[PDB]
Amino acid sequence: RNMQEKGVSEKEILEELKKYRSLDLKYEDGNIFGSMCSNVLPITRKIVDIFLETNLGDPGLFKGTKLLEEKAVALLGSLLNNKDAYGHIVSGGTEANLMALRCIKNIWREKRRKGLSKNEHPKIIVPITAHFSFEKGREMMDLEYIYAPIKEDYTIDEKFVKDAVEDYDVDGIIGIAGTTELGTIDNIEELSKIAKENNIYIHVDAAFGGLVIPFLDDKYKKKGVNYKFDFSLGVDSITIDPHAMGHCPIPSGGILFKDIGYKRYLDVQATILGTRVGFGGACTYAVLRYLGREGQRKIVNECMENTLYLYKKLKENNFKPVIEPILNIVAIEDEDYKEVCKKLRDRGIYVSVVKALRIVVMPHIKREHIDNFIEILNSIKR
Amino acid sequence: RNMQEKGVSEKEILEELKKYRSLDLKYEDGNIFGSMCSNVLPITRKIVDIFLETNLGDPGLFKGTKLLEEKAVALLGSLLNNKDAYGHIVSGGTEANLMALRCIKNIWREKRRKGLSKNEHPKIIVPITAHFSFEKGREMMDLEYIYAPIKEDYTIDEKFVKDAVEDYDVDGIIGIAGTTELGTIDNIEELSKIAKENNIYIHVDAAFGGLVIPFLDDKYKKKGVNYKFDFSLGVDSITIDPHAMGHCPIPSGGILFKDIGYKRYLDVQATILGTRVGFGGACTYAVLRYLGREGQRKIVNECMENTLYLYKKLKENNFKPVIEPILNIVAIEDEDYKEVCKKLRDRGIYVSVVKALRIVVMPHIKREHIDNFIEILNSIKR
Ligand SMILES: CC1=C(O)/C(=C\N=C/Cc2ccc(O)cc2)C(COP(=O)(O)O)=CN1
Ligand SMILES: CC1=C(O)/C(=C\N=C/Cc2ccc(O)cc2)C(COP(=O)(O)O)=CN1
Repeated sequence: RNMQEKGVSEKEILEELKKYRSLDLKYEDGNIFGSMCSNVLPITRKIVDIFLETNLGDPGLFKGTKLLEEKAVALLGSLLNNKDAYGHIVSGGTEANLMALRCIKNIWREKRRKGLSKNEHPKIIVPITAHFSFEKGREMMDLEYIYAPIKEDYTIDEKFVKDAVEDYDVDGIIGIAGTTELGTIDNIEELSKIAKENNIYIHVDAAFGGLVIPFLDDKYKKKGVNYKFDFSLGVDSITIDPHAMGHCPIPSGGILFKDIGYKRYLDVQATILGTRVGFGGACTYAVLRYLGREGQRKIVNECMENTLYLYKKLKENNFKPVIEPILNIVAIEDEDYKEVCKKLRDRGIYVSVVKALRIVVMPHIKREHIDNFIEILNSIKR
Repeated sequence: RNMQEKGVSEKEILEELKKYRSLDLKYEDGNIFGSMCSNVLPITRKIVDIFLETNLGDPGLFKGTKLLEEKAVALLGSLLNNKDAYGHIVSGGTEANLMALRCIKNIWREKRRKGLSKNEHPKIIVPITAHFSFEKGREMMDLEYIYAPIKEDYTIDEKFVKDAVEDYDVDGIIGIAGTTELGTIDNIEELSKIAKENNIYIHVDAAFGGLVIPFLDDKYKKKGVNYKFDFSLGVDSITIDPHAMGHCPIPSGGILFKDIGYKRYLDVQATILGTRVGFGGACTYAVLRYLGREGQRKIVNECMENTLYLYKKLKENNFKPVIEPILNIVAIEDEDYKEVCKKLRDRGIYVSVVKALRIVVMPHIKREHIDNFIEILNSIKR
């Protein structure tokens, strides 16, 4: 508990907080196997402190922090082969996807006002592998989704999309570059061709994959898998999150549009949030500058090294991975996955739960953690 | 800016960032007069550091940080006279208002599914003084707003609301406890009576006022103004933001519902955001514990002292305040307000822009800043 009249000392409240923090898991401890967040680059702690008292909801008061957001967006745009990208460092991939959906809906609204659409709601083709943020957008914005099926490799069925675009009036297409559950990559090149030929907005959700795919060594690329996903394909927008594989503190999400022409369709401030952090843009810019491509490549392929190590140890121990990994994500088929996940928790191993256990090999997962995991899983299986 | 192959040193990137930060204004410098954010309580810098690598989007991994969010919500609920409040420490007042609107809409949706509503969209009574986040919600969620007029004192016209509820089928009422432009307080007691008698959900936007009104000394209360706004009136939800007058770092917004029965109407995670900070809840709990009611009362009435000082100096210098201040907000009538605001900027004074200059007397505004402001404004007026 209740609000009290008298205050307490700093030592008292800090000691209480540290007691609660001790109940948390920590990324570096070998417990967390199912998270797409990880330890932040240590330099970001100083940056957060420097920029803590900024607010990109009032950029007129923080001109330098606003310039750093623009520079962060420019570095992401350059990474994605688009020097003219218009975008924002937002709160996460959810706000980024919601902003893309707002844009899609407002393009549709303009058509409706001219009589150029028989759809009473925007009609959007969305693969069934789409992240839950897309359901939040549908539920809030009254969108109609045409759920696209996936093929045997768990990527979107491009022929279905092409057929649906022929039959139906379609207002948007979603493709995923690094799905949440398995890390697979939709055929963005074909989707973008369908979209361009039919004048349909295409959004690429690269929340996770956007900071992984551009850095993959050829050893980890698979024949037949297409890795192109960015603005070189002419897509309309891309979600890409520094607080996932960019080692930046939450909140650091990213939404990039092809050019500034898209800004007018975000009119109602283009972000959903009002008051909002300035340190996300500063950290995004600084981490990408500090690492350069070489530093991020090292981290990404270190994760891929450990991902393929985990995949190999799984098969050696007669476990069945859902797929050979595409990104730093592996899933283990298990009919008793719910109970096995709970047994793993009791032994200090936290995976996520497709009837499978899901492991995200973030930079905090080392070979010793994978060895420990296999030992505990073997033991659980009798 | 362009992405580079080679990284740069920490000294290089920190020096670049500090150069951009030097272009920002800082709260403590006597420049910022129109912001509802201010300096954070210094202890929160340590808390941010401790909880930087947490994520309340995956609370199963951070049980202690999640408990601290629940305790933060409980302290706010206790402040608002509701020990059973269900709520979240979200990204800000915008997400908080959007979540209340989602709840209103889902209550309406349940009625529509039963044939209990002739409204094709939720119909919500909203005063014309409402914050822009309400327009974001209307635009995203396809809500129908009945804009309520305001009286001569700039508070919502309760008779209009009562008449509209008699004539129309209404799905929600919004009342504001501390408006953005003038800091006035709607007659929540009467609105809540109308709402309860007609079975209408009522949301109170106390984003700013929620951490001011409960701490006002009687000297600053005005005869005829009602200051009751919280769950003692039986309202359904209240937005209240620690990163406004709670001295907590962004992002620290708050949304409290009357009880846990409201959670089911937030189903599609109840927050809009997915991955999200854990330090907002930790800071909210710790700042309120560290200060206690006595510490927040001191700060609030210090701001009110300087607010009434500013109001007195304005009248002494023949300026016309829009209203005698209710909260720590004063607005100066000026036909040339746009040009005067620009002239003030050129002289280092940043107000916001009702045909008036708006000053928010946050804790960083001291008597010397108000004296400086009057001198510059006098000088500008020839
Ligand atoms: C493809 C895609 C995603 O996998 C995704 C998040 N995914 C996973 C978010 C997560 C992170 C850590 C953790 O412990 C649990 C979950 C989002 C939303 O991104 P967010 O708002 O930053 O969470 C969009 N697209
Ligand atoms: C009554 C009400 C508000 O005045 C409000 C914000 N108000 C002002 C936000 C602001 C803060 C600092 C600044 O420099 C400029 C603007 C919000 C939204 O709160 P937010 O998402 O935390 O910005 C809701 N209701």
